[PDB]
Amino acid sequence: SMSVKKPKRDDSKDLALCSMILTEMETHEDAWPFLLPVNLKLVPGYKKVIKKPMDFSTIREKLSSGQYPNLETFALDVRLVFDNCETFNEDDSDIGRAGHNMRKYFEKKWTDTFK
Repeated sequence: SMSVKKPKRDDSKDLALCSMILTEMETHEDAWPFLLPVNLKLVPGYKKVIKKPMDFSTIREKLSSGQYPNLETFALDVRLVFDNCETFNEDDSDIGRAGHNMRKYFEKKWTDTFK
């Protein structure tokens, strides 16, 4: 509360560390469904159904331009990518499996880097 604070966690490396995680997600062999925004002119149903599209290139631009206020807003966009994937793609599909695999890969890096 006012004039009452928990000890200050060092957040000075968070930007660099989120960048490194995102590089690792970008370079994973199963990243291909997520590298670029879904083409809303060419994929029937996507625009109406997926209210907030998100992809790795869009996260990269937001990160690079100071549009993430803190490491949690960064994780929310990464998770949005996988939540969108599950919304639109059957589990038993190449893209569906890619999304599950990448979400697991992300969550481990996240825990190991920050928790």
